[PDB]
Amino acid sequence: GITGTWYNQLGSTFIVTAGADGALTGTYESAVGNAESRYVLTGRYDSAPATDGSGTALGWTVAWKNNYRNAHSATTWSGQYVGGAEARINTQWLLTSGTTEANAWKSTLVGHDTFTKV
Amino acid sequence: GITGTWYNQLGSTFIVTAGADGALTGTYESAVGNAESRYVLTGRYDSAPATDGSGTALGWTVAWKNNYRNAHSATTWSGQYVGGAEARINTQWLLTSGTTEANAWKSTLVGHDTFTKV
Amino acid sequence: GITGTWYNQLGSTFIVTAGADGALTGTYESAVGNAESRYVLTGRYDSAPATDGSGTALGWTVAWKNNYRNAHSATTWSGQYVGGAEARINTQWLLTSGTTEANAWKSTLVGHDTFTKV
Amino acid sequence: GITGTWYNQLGSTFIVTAGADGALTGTYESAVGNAESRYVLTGRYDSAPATDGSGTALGWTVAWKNNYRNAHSATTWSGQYVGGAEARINTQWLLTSGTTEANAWKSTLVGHDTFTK
Ligand SMILES: O=C(O)CCCC[C@@H]1SC[C@@H]2NC(=O)N[C@@H]21
Ligand SMILES: O=C(O)CCCC[C@@H]1SC[C@@H]2NC(=O)N[C@@H]21
Ligand SMILES: O=C(O)CCCC[C@@H]1SC[C@@H]2NC(=O)N[C@@H]21
Ligand SMILES: O=C(O)CCCC[C@@H]1SC[C@@H]2NC(=O)N[C@@H]21
Repeated sequence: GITGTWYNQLGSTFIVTAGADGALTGTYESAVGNAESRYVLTGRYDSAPATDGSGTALGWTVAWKNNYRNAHSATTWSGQYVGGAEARINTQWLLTSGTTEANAWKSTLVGHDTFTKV
Repeated sequence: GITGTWYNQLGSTFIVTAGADGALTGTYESAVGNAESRYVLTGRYDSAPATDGSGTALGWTVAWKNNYRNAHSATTWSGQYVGGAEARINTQWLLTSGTTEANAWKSTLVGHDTFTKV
Repeated sequence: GITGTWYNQLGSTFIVTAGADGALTGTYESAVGNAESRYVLTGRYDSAPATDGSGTALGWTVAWKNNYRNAHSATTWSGQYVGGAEARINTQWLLTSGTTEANAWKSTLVGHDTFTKV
Repeated sequence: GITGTWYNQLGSTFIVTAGADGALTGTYESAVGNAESRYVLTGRYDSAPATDGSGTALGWTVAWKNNYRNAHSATTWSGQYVGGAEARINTQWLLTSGTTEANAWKSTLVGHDTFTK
């Protein structure tokens, strides 16, 4: 259900595998920001969700360090998978950048991403 | 610096190992919410941080299912590791429940946790 | 043209008046949660925005108490007015409920609402 | 008990009076950021909170423009007042900047402020 290739509205690409385990491993590619190429991601999801039509809860993290670049920052996404004719993953995310502590008040960005199968 | 046992203001236990590749592995134990004993965590962090006194960006995830129970939910922490007088990890987090499409507007909580080694 | 009647994706109604001194006044009606009928709102906005195509920052608050019910909660919306063809207000919101000390960790929901005039 | 002068962990000064209609009005002076002097704030609070000892739900907004500068931003604070000897106002905030559509994804900062007397 979750395993496969997913696209968000910014055009980043998300490529995951869900292990029978509860694990999320894959790579991420961002259309925007101080990013170039694919980054390692990792996460967890509910491998035994409710069968009432409720969504499947999950999350993952990306640190923006790869051989190409280091933005000194990390994003985590927290959301739920929703199956159907139009499967979706609706998410909210937090992007934190390393700042000195005098500038810590401005270290974190928030937003939302929606990923679809097409 | 990062690897070790951390406690937050809530009394939760964050047992983390920082692998040289930027991986975070370990185990989380919450003293609040619909949870008991240890849950698997995974995450990532900036393995080559900045030297200007800036802190170290990181993030991780817990999906709240183990051998004893399943809350059908997931939490992600995003924040930064700061050295100094005493070590600390400052985070903001997002916690999403699996819900129906109708209840999704109230699926996600937000907070901030401060982890220290005491 | 912030002044006017808007709706979001839940079907709630946002009726506003934007002052020349930079004030926002009006009523809010929600289609979901612990609410019925109209509620007072108040906010501020940038009265002298940038003319470089940037949107106009604004924000407002609703305390969910009127003559018919009281949910012991307040929602603040923070976002911007996008002028043009399809005028929209894009927001992110924080909904805080009054809680006991026990429950403060779970006091605050985060989400996002999109308002249009259609 | 919300009325008066409050300071947060950043050294900023919040001067506010709470109206009997659940109105919040006053002044904010930020110790940090693209700011100088005072700014008008306005917001709302639960004027009949739960008598179980729950905190008092509130929020306010500051747009960062005065006669000295205009930062083209607005912050909203959402939180609860908690009375008693260590009275506090515990908040989470959203700081949104005017952006072009291409940079909307990074328009909004999130933080937390604890105000104390
Ligand atoms: O630090 C950087 O600028 C790189 C971060 C990548 C941009 C973000 S992560 C949240 C949002 N969703 C995306 O697909 N891209 C942006
Ligand atoms: O669904 C549940 O109730 C279990 C989630 C655990 C509660 C949270 S996660 C954020 C915060 N930090 C903690 O240590 N515990 C709570
Ligand atoms: O349930 C409450 O505590 C009061 C009603 C809250 C309604 C919320 S505010 C965010 C979202 N957008 C809406 O139009 N309604 C909900
Ligand atoms: O830089 C700007 O855009 C205007 C100043 C913003 C200051 C912020 S608002 C949240 C936080 N709390 C404070 O007291 N100051 C900062």
